[PDB]
Amino acid sequence: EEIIWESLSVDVGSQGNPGIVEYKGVDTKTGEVLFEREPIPIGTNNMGEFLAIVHGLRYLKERNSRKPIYSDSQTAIKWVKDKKAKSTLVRNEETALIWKLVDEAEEWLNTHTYETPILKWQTDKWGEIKADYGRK
RNA sequence: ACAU
DNA sequence: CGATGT
Ligand SMILES: [K+]
Ligand SMILES: [K+]
Ligand SMILES: [K+]
Ligand SMILES: [Mg+2]
Ligand SMILES: [Mg+2]
Repeated sequence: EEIIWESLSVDVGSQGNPGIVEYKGVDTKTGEVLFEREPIPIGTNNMGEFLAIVHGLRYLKERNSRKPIYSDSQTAIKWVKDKKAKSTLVRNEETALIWKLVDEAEEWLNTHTYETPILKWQTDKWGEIKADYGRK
């Protein structure tokens, strides 16, 4: 502890897993929604959590912001660190769109630099991350 | 077991 | 109850 309030918080929302995936980023202090991705018809929770972090990195870099990013996803934080999303989701026609976005997110990571700290939101201590969809 |  | 991941 404690919370770094000067930060961006991201989270995925889904209908089914695998299922319809969306994500959003919010100002941790105020909850102001800063970006929201259009729903993707089929994806996994972890793909969406991964895309949300990468989008946050791109959003902050474009704005010359040094704020950290909070995510509640152990998996996606590691995938971003590794620059490699190790998803089990079948690559087929139904999943082509999500897999294109994930491939493109990995590609951006491998062609850009950033100093943004990517931090674990401590749900057990602090409650739900501020970007949560409130579906559970 | 942990995190979603 | 189920699924995605380390
Ligand atoms: K939720
Ligand atoms: K959670
Ligand atoms: K499990
Ligand atoms: Mg989450
Ligand atoms: Mg959530």
